[PDB]
Amino acid sequence: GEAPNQALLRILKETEFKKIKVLGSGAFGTVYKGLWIPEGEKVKIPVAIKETSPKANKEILDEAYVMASVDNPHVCRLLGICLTSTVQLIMQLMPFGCLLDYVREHKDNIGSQYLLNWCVQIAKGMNYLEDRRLVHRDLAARNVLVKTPQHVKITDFGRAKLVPIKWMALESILHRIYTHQSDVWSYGVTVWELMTFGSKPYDGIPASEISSILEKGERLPQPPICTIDVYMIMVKCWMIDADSRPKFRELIIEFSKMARDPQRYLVIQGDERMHLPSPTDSNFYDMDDVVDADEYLIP
Ligand SMILES: */C=C\C(=O)Nc1cccc(Nc2nc(Nc3ccc(N4CCN(C)CC4)cc3)nc3ccc(F)cc23)c1
Repeated sequence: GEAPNQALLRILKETEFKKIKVLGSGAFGTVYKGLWIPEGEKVKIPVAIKETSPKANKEILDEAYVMASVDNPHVCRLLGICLTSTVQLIMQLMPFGCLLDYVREHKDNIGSQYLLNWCVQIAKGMNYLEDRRLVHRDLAARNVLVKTPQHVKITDFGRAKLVPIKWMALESILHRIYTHQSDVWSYGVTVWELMTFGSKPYDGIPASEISSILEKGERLPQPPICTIDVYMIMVKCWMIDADSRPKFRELIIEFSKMARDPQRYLVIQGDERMHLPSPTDSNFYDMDDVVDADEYLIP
C-alpha cells in the first residue's frame, strides 16, 4: 500500500540524564534544560525534557511518534523518551528559546539578512514536512526555536497530521480543512510576525470576527520594513484559492534570491551594523565533552 515507517524510538534511562533548571512551565507539564550522557560514550548532550491521566500519555506518545519520524535541519530533533511514571520527551536543546520572543527581545539588533535567512530556513523546514506528507497545522512564530541566531528549527507537532484562529487559512476556519496549502497561509502570518518584530496579528479583533473580515478581502498590513516584493509574497499566501498560493519549494527559491541583497528587500534603520550572538564568539558556549545533538548520530 504505502511505505513502512522504519524510524527508531530510543528509550532512555532516567539515570542516563540529569535536569539542570527549568526553562518554563504551564500546561500540565514542564520543560527542563538538562544533560544526557549516553552510558559509556564519553559525551554530554544538552537536551530539553518535556513532561498523568491516561489521555495525557497517549497524546504525548503521539507527538513522539512524529518527531521520531523526522530528520531535517529545520525540524526539531527528537532524541528519545523516558518511561517514568510520567512520559517525558528528550529533545535537542534549543538554547535561544523561540523566535517569537527572540525577535521581540532583540528587535533592534536583527538585520535583514537574519530575517530573510530565517524565512528561507522555515520554507525548507516545511518543504521537508511536505516531502514527508506532513501537515503541521500550527506553524507560527511561537513554534519555531532558535539553536543559534543563524539557525532555527520548527517544533510543536502537537497538532501535526497527514485553536489558533489568527494563524489559519479560510477553509481551515470554516470547513476544518488542512493542507500543506493551509500551512502556506500560516507561513505567511508567521512571516508577517517576523517582519513586524513580533507584533500580534489582528491585534484587536476577536477571533469570532476574524473569518468574516477575511471573507471581505481584508488582510494583515505591510510591515514598515517591508518592500512590496516581500509583502507581495506574504499576500500570495493569503489567497482564498489555495492552488494560487505558492509552494514551500518556491518560497525557498524566492527568499534565497532576496538573501543575496537583503538591503534591497528589507529596509531597517541602521540595518548596516547589526550584530547578534554567534558560534564563532568566545562567549557563546565545566562544558568538557559537550557535543551538539546534531553531531551525535546512531550509537
Ligand atoms: C515563544 C514561545 C515560547 O515561549 N516557547 C518556550 C518557552 C519555554 C520553554 C520552551 N521549550 C523549549 N525551550 C528551549 N530553550 C529555552 C527556553 C527558555 C529560555 N529562556 C532564556 C532566558 N531565561 C533564562 C529564561 C529562559 C531559553 C531557552 N528549547 C527547546 C528545545 C526543544 C523543545 F522541544 C522545546 C524547547 C519553549
